[PDB]
Amino acid sequence: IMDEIKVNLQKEVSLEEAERYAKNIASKYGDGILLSVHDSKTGYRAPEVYCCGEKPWEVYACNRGANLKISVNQFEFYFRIEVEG
Amino acid sequence: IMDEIKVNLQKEVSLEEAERYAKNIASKYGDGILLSVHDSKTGYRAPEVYCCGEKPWEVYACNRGANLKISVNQFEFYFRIEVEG
Repeated sequence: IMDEIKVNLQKEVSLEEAERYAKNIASKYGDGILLSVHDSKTGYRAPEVYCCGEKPWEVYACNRGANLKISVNQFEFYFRIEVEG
Repeated sequence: IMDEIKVNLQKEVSLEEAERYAKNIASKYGDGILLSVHDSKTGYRAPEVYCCGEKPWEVYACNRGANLKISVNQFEFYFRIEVEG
């Protein structure tokens, strides 16, 4: 469980457009290290993790200290927000 | 129906804190004119519109050209985002 931001836009978005939207939001909180992405419409994920097993893109991100989930329509982006501290 | 951003934070937020969070997000898209606010925990709304009838704070905002709804935990903020166009 991490902080979450869910964006629902009336227009359709591409992966690139959604990522730009997500990175723009993340940037208000610090240095946004994008760890993983998932497309809930197509099943696509990055990095290439398949068959291992339940939501592997999320498990991957959480194991790398993900602390902010940003969804933009069908896309979910998992960030580690780094701060100067 | 307008574009929506829903923020779910692990920490508890005050009205002032939630408004600051919302205004900060809105600012990436243009000049954020805050039209109305509602607290879903207490029933509080601004401006002072009561008994008129279903979600009057939302009706008020929509009649003033609200185009972005930002929720921060229990709070909902309705903005008219103005652009230079």
